[PDB]
Amino acid sequence: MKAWVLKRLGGPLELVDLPEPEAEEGEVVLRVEAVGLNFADHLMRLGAYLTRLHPPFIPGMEVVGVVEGRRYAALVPQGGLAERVAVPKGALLPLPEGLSPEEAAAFPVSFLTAYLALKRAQARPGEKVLVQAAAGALGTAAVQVARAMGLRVLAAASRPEKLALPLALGAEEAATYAEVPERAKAWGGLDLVLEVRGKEVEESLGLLAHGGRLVYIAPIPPLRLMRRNLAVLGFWLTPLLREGALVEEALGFLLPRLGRELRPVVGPVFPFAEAEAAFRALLDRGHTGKVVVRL
Repeated sequence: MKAWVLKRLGGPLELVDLPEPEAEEGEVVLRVEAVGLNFADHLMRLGAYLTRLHPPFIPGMEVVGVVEGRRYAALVPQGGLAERVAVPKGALLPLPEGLSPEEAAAFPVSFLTAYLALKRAQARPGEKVLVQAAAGALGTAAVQVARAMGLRVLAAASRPEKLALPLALGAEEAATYAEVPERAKAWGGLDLVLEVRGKEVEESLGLLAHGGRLVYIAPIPPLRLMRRNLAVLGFWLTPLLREGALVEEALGFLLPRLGRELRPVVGPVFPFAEAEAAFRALLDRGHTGKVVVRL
């Protein structure tokens, strides 16, 4: 089969022929239709991610494909950018009839991240939440999920031209980063902040109201947190996938809404042949939505 392999960290990808995947006991081989790319994939190629994969390896962790006539979505540790991938039956995610392969590929990581992040910060109906990079994959997903949870959303992005989408998705207000401080004050401070910028985190903390919580998805002075009983929660999706209880709960909330009130935003779609281009699109702040590779 054809597949993209990264032989060296920081190196280029290579289109190669590889042996067909062999499904071990409990696994199925799904023929890939689409692959959703994540910034995490970019960091893994540089060896700068929480998980350190040793080359050579096939990039791609968010896959959508067919198994015996039925389409499923799945999170794999690697092997995405290939014609076929072996996947544990238990990781298979059933999709609603009619969901396109592209929209399905933009769902797993973003929506699970948004929901589990808010769920962990104990977001309650009516609470005020700031969503950054609100026109991106995670952002658009965050706005929709927060809305479904009954939260009041303040979306922020870098350029005015990126604000229409988040506003359309349900945000109460959308603002450029420069104006967030004044909006937070106008809102009486925020209850939650989904931090993806990571730079001046101390500034994000200043936007929080008493009891506020920042989810970290430039050190933090432990004293600014006391005055207002603030909390900073570090977040990393991968380890959470191993917790059946959490997952089941999240899927019990997300799945019945997939294709209905929750509609993953597909961004640039690249053909299999343009894998390198798709990876660069992950770096183009200008793109909106999820970067997807279609086979």
